[PDB]
Amino acid sequence: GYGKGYLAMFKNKKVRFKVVNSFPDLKVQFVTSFPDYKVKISNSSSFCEETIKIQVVTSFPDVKLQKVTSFGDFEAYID
Repeated sequence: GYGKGYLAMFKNKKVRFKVVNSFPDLKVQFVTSFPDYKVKISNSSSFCEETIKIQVVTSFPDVKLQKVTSFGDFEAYID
């Protein structure tokens, strides 16, 4: 579906990550180093620009994301 550069649209924005097991928009692997993007996980569902379905994987993701508590590329509320 989406590519590695899709999330770049949401720089300093907030999206909603919908966890799925089949037909995701993005296969996502969570890392602690060398990500494609740094993401700040939100506790609020407010002000989400868009719903993106993500499947958590351990190999061959579409994007690698690093959870951070500050200075993220974008925000995400996990559903």
